[PDB]
Amino acid sequence: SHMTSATIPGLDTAPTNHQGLLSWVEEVAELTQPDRVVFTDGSEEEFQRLCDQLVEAGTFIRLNPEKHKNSYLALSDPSDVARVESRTYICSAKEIDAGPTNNWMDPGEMRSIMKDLYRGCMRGRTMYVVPFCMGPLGAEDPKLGVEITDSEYVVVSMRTMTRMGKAALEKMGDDGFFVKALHSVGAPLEPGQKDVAWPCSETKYITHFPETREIWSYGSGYGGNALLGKKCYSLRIASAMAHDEGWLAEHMLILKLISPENKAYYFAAAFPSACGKTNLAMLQPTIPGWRAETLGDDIAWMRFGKDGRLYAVNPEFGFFGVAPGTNWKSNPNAMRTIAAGNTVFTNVALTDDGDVWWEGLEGDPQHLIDWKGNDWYFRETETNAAHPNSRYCTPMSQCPILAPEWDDPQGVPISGILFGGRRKTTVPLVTEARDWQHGVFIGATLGSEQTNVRRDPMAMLPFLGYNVGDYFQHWINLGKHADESKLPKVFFVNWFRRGDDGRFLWPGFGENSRVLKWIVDRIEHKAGGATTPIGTVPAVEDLDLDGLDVDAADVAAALAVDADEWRQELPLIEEWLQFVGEKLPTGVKDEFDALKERLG
Ligand SMILES: [Mn+2]
Repeated sequence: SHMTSATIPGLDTAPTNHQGLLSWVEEVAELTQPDRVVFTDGSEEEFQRLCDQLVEAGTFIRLNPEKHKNSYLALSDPSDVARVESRTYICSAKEIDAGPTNNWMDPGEMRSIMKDLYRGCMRGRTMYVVPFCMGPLGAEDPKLGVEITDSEYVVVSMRTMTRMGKAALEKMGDDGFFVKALHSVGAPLEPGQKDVAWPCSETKYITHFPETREIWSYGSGYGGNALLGKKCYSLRIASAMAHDEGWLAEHMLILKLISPENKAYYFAAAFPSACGKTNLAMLQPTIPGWRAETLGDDIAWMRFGKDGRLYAVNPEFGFFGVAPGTNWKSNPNAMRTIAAGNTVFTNVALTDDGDVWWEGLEGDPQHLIDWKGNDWYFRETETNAAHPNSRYCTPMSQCPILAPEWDDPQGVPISGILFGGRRKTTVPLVTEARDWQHGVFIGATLGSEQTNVRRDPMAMLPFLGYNVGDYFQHWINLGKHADESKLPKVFFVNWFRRGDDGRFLWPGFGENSRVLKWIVDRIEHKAGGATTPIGTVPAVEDLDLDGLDVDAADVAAALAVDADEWRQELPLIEEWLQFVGEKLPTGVKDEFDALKERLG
């Protein structure tokens, strides 16, 4: 029954221009034994064809086209609802090169385990070969990939999340380099066996081989486990490339802010989860003459341009956002983007009229079907209607405030890099770094509230493709060798400081634009601030609070730098720097010492 690649259907009609790709596809098909092989072209006719099959398989139902044209709801297996960090591996030749923020295993051992799993794993299934491009195709060195997958769901979402298909394949030419990304849901089928809507396995690996730029995923069909451009390529493999090639692959939103001068400023901002970064990516300023547009709300790739400035590009093509919490009052621009359809929803609730719902959304629906397919009732059912990690997957191009520069292969010049976290105490509403190296330290020690303070350096804690210490050194190296006058200024923002009584000291949301105005003015040298031990921090009088009904004492409190509180912060930072291990750069330890000395 085992078939040689040459006789596997679809391989006789395979594209032959690129021999390395073809040989690789043949090797893989020979191992996994799919029923047939399909090279995807990313066309609209292909998209509707795959969707028809997804509807037939029960993976998708078609949402009411009158509310979301060309849109679908998928409900997953309850065991497969999120990225699985403990099953995610960086398999560098040496463990130290994975480092303490990563899960390591010897690459020889990992390959032996996974190749065993892959043997015959696609029996009964179509194997798709999915070419794609991370970033605009017109780029200089475009980052190409090919995902092999046995998941039709994966193919369709990859079409939205990356520039997938014909164009990317042609960009590969006849011998062009590309990231080899392999994926299987690990649910082989017998001939004639009825499949399930959402195949997956209890056994999962999301493995990265940094030296060869390869990704091997098995067992999950969900999000960042299976859409291999999303985190695997965009951050983990890309950070390794960026390390070797002198650029930065980062977990940052990209915001375009326009002043009453009609001058545009571009910012890259890194937050961990639970800091409302999507709200910031799609900011609507509350002060006259200021406007904002978005270039992305997840990944930014930054590279020096001819003029010595850092330019950011969004390597992705779609939004893959967390649904719950998204609503008209807090994020009308996200809702408008979703309203235009072409969206795949995963694990949200279904309304009686074929619309969708999730916790946080307006409407008070009286009855819903929940993410497990069961009846749900307003003010009665005690389980969430949508899964807390449910998703919408939507084209970026239909966002109403998308900046026209979004698809420019050169990217946009970055004036400011922002780091942020949630802190009840200690950390001011906004701080500017003293210089680049201080800024690196500010990013490297990014703290955010956990169940107590979790350190999530540059918001990259679960996403680095190599040693966190070397990563800090890389940041240090890029600044050292740059024109200092051209580097982005670095800031730390905390929208979430609280009074002792638990009040929010800063109203946030749209009012965050007032902080961004200060940031713009600082960049233009048009604003002052206090020189504190932790950096430059504005006083209330430095901020534009005009038109804002707020207690000035609350804003002063949000901006305070208390030396006692920061002396208590020091051993927390010190413990983290020790955890960074032997690769902790001296330049980062220097900034710790300098901060400790300035505090006294
Ligand atoms: Mn993310």
